[PDB]
Amino acid sequence: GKITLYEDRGFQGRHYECSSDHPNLQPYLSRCNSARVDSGCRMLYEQPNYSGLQYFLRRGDYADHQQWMGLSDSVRSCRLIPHSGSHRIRLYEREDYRGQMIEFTEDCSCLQDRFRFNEIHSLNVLEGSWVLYELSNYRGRQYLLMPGDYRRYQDWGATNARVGSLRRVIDFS
Repeated sequence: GKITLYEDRGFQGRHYECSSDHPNLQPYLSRCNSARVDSGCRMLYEQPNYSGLQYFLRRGDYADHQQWMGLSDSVRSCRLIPHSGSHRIRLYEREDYRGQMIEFTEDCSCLQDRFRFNEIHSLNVLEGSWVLYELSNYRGRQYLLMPGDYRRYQDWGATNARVGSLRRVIDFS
């Protein structure tokens, strides 16, 4: 579904509508302080080409960048996160799919209660899209994880391997 991004808060000012991924919004927004997500979850990125801080958005009207927990009004690229009927993800202790491992099909608010490691060094997203969080309780930096192979933590754009919680990307009905 469509997302409309607005330069000013409260859905005011210069705006830009897009139906899918966009690697560089710099030409259409110099800043972003509000957004309307019609349907279909989005990940917003502070920097072009899907880097910088990431923020997860389900459908809804966001009148201020703080409504998506944005630390700033920089939105320079965006992904449409594909809907999925099921979710499956394998997490490994070590790089390149080695060490202790654990597989999830549901959300988990404290990874360490279930898996005695503070870090995840590789993972395989078998079905669905997920959001991984630096800390437990869905706190800290956010990382979008779509289907695919992730042999080291850099492959999900993180600067370290800390992971404390994870959630399946599911839009409201």
